[PDB]
Amino acid sequence: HSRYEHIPGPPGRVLQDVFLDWAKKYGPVVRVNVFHKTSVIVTSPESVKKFLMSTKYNKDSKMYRALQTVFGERLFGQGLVSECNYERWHKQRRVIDLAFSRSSLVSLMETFNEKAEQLVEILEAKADGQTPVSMQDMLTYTAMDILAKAAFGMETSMLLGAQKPLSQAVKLMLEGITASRNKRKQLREVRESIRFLRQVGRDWVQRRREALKRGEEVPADILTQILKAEEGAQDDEGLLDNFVTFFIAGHETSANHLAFTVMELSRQPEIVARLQAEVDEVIGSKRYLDFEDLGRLQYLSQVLKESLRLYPPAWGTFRLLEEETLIDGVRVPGNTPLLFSTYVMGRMDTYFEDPLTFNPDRFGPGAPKPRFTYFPFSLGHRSCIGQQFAQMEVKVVMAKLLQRLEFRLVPGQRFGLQEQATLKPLDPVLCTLRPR
Ligand code: HEM
Ligand SMILES: O=C(C1CCN(c2cncnc2-c2ccc(F)cc2)CC1)N1CC(F)C1
Repeated sequence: HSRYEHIPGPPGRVLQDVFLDWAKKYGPVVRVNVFHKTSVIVTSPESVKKFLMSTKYNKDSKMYRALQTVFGERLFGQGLVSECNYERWHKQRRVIDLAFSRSSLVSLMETFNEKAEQLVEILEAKADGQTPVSMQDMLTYTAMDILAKAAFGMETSMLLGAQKPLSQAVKLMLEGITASRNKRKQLREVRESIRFLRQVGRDWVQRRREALKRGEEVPADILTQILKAEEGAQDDEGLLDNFVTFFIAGHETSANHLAFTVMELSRQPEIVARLQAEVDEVIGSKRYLDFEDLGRLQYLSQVLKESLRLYPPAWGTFRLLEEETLIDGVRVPGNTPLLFSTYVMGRMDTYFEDPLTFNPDRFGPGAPKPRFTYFPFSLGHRSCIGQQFAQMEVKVVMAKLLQRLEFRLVPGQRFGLQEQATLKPLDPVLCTLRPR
């Protein structure tokens, strides 16, 4: 008699689609196997509210092992995403929060604008209606160049075709996370890629420390606060865990969200005409979007919320259930990982009418707000520290694309998903482009 046997469950697609099928068939508490562990997927809004909105429930560290270390190489270690002890998390969260204040983020608008403008100019030169362009690749290069400058004061210049070894290292590390949760050459390429990313942190931290000593210019950035959180530490391993955490987390989900949005909008010509009209009316001929302009792009804000409902790059989270608890009529044993999924809840007709329809008007003013059914940045104390940074950067990039260019998805390109650390388009989002 297995400890989970009594829980309801089974006797371009991802595992999350299988979980969706099972939540619909077996109800709000279902036993699954994920990251090699038995867990329970909990899909009632009452459960999302109870477990995400209380500091009583902490993240289940077992479900973060493949971010902490891959194939025996330390990756994110005990950085801000993967630290599951409340007190150790809270200390670093409150120091790093200062880099995400309103004043800190408004000062990044110049960087967001400059990299968005550079992308647009590169794309405008290819806008012949014939040359295929990977929007997944171009949006990833743009997100990387933004993050490296905004967070670290470094110029990666991926939009100029630079840092190819770094681009390969990130790709192989993301494949390593995926393989670890589900040979000789794979192990070697993944392990060397993780060590490369930590050595980039060593190199960049040494550059920052030399700049501070020589009395050169250093703007207050995320790296300032990562350093501050480690003041008086025994070694640099905590520093490098947060360096790699922010270097990867600060670009990959943003790129995924951009690529999903461009992909979906390629089959939504009326919505695109509305977004083009909105950018035309709000920013006009301006080459630079001001902070005050972002809040005026209200239809774009709704489109991006709807993109996250259907295509959340980070599908959810886990909490550790410490004691046996009744969850929606089901007895869940103590020491169980509870899986929460914004991907699954977003596709359930219980929670969203016509869930596969892309309808920005779900997020219109005076529309009833989703109540614990929608959480692409999670909820509660472990919600995304980067949520407003991401929302600002992606609005800037999308507004500049919409101002200047028309995109058509190359026929044959698919709308399917893949999972490698995060959810992202299976295909490269190959488009042809024309100037507006
Ligand atoms: C559209 C883009 C993004 C999405 C969808 C997203 C999503 C999420 C989600 C779902 C979580 C909770 C993860 C968990 O419970 O294990 C999270 C946490 C986090 N994200 Fe993001 N994120 C985005 C952008 C960013 C950016 C831009 C940064 C950094 C600049 C970032 C850094 C982090 C960190 C460090 C955490 C851990 C926060 C904590 O536990 O205190 N994210 N994000
Ligand atoms: O692994 C994950 C998530 C992966 C996405 N995370 C991010 C959050 N915000 C920005 N970026 C990321 C990022 C991107 C690339 C990456 F390799 C790791 C992290 C949050 C954690 N778990 C949640 C549990 F179910 C296990």
